[PDB]
Amino acid sequence: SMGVRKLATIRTAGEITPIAGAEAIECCHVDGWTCVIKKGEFKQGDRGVYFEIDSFIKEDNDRYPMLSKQVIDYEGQRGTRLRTARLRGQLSQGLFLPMDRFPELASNQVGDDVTEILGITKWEPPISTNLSGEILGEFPTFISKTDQERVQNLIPQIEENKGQKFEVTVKLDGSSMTVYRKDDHIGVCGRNWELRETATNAQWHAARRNKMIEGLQFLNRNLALQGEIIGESIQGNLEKLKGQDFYLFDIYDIDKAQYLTPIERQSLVKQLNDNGFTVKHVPILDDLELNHTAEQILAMADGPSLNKNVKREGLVFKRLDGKFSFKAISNAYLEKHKDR
Ligand SMILES: *P(=O)(O)OC[C@H]1O[C@@H](n2cnc3c(N)ncnc32)[C@H](O)[C@@H]1O
Repeated sequence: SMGVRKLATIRTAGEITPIAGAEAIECCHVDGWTCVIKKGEFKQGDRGVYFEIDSFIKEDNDRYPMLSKQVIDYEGQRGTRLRTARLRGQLSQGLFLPMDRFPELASNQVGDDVTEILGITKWEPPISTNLSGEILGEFPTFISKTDQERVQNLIPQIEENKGQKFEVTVKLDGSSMTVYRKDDHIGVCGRNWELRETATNAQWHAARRNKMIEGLQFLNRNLALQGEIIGESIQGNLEKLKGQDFYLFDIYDIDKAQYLTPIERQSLVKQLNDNGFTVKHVPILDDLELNHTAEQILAMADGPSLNKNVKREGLVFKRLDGKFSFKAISNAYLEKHKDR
């Protein structure tokens, strides 16, 4: 899992490759991403500011004239959402602009996060109805949130983890949910807040339904069960479920401030099942021994979801020690689902 989303960072041009039939543009590789650029705007090795997909860029026709026709209103401001595109057949994701367009970054170094100085914020799809409830309090500071870094941003890490084994799970398109025990308190959280129980709150309903609160009372340990709530009325319901349900993907050990490993998590899920508490888990694929490029990893992401008749969002890879994870989102999914 991870820190702040570095939406805009100083990165380096990698290989530049022609786009057949399109002499005014070319393909720039930037880490594990491919970005269409104007012909000659970069050469291999040049630095630039790379803005990832899901960046929302406030309207400014001087700095960002290439975005001018894509301006929308979003959370009260005018600007452009960057999203996946496919131009002269070339997949294109993000925006890469030369350093000389940013005189205020004259003193910066390759790798720097420039999101805040450039005023970039994150676009997200709208939240689903009964997933915001009354707030009890902050997302607990003693539990990690569930964000995962992208494979495209991890090129040296993927190389450094050659030979290491990963649990591979299907990435479900829902909302992150955490149900935890800390001493005398059991709480249910969404992605960012701890929620109050009401008749209408979806997370609480899913936690009562699968007896996972009872399961935590049984284990008698300070643990956060983290998973995806999916189903009807949640993010278009890709799985075509009836009703909603929680699918575990991680367990956080609150007292040790660490995740359980995949084998430790499997064992505890088995113990819960063995004692009548059936908490469902995200689909687990074959463990992978890593010996792969980012491209090769991305090529794995499309495939069957929980519902084997639909094409999945992607995959999450969790190293067997529980200390290194990342996501590989299916670019076919991003192409199909323009609201993603
Ligand atoms: P996505 O781009 O929303 O990034 C991380 C979130 O994915 C959710 N999630 C769904 N399925 C999984 C699996 N299999 N492993 C871990 N995380 C999963 C979480 O809500 C993350 O916050």
